[PDB]
Amino acid sequence: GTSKLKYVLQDARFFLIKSNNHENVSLAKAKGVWSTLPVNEKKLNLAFRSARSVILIFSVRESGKFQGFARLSSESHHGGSPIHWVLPAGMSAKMLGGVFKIDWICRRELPFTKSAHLTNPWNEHKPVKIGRDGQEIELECGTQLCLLFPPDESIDLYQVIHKM
Ligand SMILES: CNC(=O)[C@H]1CCNC1
Repeated sequence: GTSKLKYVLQDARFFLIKSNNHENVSLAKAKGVWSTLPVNEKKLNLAFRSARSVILIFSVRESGKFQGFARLSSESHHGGSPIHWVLPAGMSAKMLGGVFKIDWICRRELPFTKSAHLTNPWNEHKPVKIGRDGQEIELECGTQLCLLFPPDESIDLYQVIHKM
């Protein structure tokens, strides 16, 4: 069903996450973590305290798809086991911010061809696929985008609801 998902998404905030490679998204799906540059780390920490759910919607650059979405379960923290992210040419692990814990809500892909009717008011009403890493997605657009993904029957949202 979609009812528990709608409950998790009620009054949530949404952020577009752009990764240069599939390796980082696969790591995030396996380990339940994300890290971003400090400018975006600060925004996500503010958002985490402000709303009952903060949703990250992931897209690998040049893939033509989103790769899933997850909910922040923590603010960023430093000093864990170093995650072996593949950073793009010119980027070093020192340039990253802290580590956020995330709970995946959907690990399934959605092609951009399916979201062409959704525009993001916070990015000049451009199609929601368009945006820099960290672009916030307005509530209605983000809710409808998450509802377009195929259901991920491997995930039980009962375990996310209790953290809210
Ligand atoms: C693992 N973290 C990333 O790949 C971030 C870095 C900047 N945009 C995506």
